[PDB]
Amino acid sequence: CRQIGGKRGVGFGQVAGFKVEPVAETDCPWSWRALPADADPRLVTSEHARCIAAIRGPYWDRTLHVEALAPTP
RNA sequence: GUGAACGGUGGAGCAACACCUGAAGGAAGGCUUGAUGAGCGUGUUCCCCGCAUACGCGGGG
Repeated sequence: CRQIGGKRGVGFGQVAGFKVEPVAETDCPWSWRALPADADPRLVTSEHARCIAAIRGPYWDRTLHVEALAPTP
């Protein structure tokens, strides 16, 4: 990976570096994420709200958007 | 398939016009380039100082 974010053709968001480290099971919430509407209520927090959003793959593909429980950036 | 992928902040524009740094102000008042140094006396063994180490050398009044 060289760049992150959008508009990478104009040189934006060039990644200086990254580190990948293990963390405890209860310490990391991976659920801050576009989740389906029938998701587990343990996984759903107060930040997650219903929207027309992709939960997978090409997140820009409006034909693949579903009724999702997603948080807000 | 990083809600991505695609996308020029561009084109034009006088800092410039006018405007006297200088009007006035004493380098003055005293002062031998001539002085100084360049010529006129003593008539024979006697005190001190060093090198030596006394055989004598050097100096000194």
